[PDB]
Amino acid sequence: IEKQMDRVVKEMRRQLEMIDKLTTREIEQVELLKRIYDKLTVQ
Amino acid sequence: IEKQMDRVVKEMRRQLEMIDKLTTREIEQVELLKRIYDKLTVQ
Amino acid sequence: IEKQMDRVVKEMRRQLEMIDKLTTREIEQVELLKRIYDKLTVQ
Amino acid sequence: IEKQMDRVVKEMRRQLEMIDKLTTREIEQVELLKRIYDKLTVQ
Ligand SMILES: [Ca+2]
Repeated sequence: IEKQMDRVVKEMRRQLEMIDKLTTREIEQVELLKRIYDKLTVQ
Repeated sequence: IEKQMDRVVKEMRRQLEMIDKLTTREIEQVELLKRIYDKLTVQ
Repeated sequence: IEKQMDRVVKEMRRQLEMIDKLTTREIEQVELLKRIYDKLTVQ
Repeated sequence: IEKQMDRVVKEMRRQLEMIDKLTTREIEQVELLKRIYDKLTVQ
C-alpha cells in the first residue's frame, strides 16, 4: 500500500503539470480573442 | 501511509483550485466568442 | 485511513464531474469558432 | 483499503483520459483562432 500510494502521489503531480500547461494555453486563447474582438470594433 | 495520505489530499486541493480557474476562464472565453459572433451578424 | 480514503474517492468523482462539465462547454466553443470562421470565408 | 486503493486508481485513469482530451481540443481551438485572426488581417 505504501508503494501503491506513492505511485498515486507521483501520478497526481504529473496530472497537475498537464493542467498547468493547459492553463497557460487557455490564457493565450484569451489574448487572441481580445485581439480579434478589438479588430472588429476598429472596423 | 498517514503521511502519504496527507500528500494525496494536498495535491487534490491544488487540482480543485486549478480546475475551478479553468472553469472561470471558460466563461470569459465563451462570452468573448458570443460578442464576436454578434458583430459578424451585425456587420 | 478507510474513511479518509473514502473521502478521497468521493472528492475525485466530484472533480471528474467538473471536468465533464468543462468538456461540454469547450466543445460548444468549437462549434462557435467553426461558425465564426465560416462567416468570414463567406464574406 | 486495498479495495479503496483500486477505486482511487480507476478514477485517476479516467481523469487522465479526460485531461488528455481537453488538451487535444485546445489545439483544435487555438488553430481555429489563429485562422480567424489571419483573415481579419488579410481582409
Ligand atoms: Ca477554450
